[PDB]
Amino acid sequence: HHWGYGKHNGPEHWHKDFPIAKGERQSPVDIDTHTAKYDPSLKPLSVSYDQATSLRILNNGHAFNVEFDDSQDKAVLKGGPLDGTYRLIQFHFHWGSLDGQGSEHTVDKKKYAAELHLVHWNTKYGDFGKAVQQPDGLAVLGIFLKVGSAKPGLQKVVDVLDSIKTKGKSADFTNFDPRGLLPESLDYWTYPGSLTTPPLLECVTWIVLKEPISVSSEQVLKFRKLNFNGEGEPEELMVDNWRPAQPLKNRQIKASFK
Ligand SMILES: [Zn+2]
Repeated sequence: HHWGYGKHNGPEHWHKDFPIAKGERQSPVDIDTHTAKYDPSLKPLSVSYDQATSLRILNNGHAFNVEFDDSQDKAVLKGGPLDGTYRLIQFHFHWGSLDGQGSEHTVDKKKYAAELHLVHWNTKYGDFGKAVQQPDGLAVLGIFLKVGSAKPGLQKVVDVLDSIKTKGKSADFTNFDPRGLLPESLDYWTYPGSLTTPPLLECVTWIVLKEPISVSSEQVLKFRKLNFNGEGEPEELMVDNWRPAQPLKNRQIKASFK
């Protein structure tokens, strides 16, 4: 029926409704650190999030998205392997039922507790919907989360989850600064891939940061209290909303560092 992460509608079933699931540039992938090519021609990333305007947080049934005003160049990503300016539209996480799983990308087969995705679209395309139909339409920054010390800048997000517990619920979420979610270093790996949920379009330049951020056990616990279902429906905890690694096929992962 409709896709999700259960036994009956999980990733292994997606290809029946979205044949691109078995495409040549699907994500996530395992990053083999010893086969990644250092590319000295890659520039440092440029993250300009000082004018970011968050608007709302929403439970869409598969994750929770924090949405930003993208009507102007207020929070942009440029540099790195990118040509042009990419505007931040939303961020969301992928997480597990246990601390040993949850990320979508893996590093030398190592899984992290969760993975943050900052989604950006190429302004040359005018809007998000046009951007996803182009091979260079989106840029996603992926940040791994490990359990350890609490991340102060994540607490405002954690605290509002009770108010969007079920699918379709939303809450005003203004003045949130996404700079509190970045690691200290911007060293990254990059490869051409796709969205990791249906429609799985192959329109993403992935930028995966090498350095994970730490979150406390209590913070990740609060993620696991959300629901996949809508209000008044049988409760299904929102956990394990990650797609397993896909074949690299004809692709090369490049590193910005050595
Ligand atoms: Zn994602």
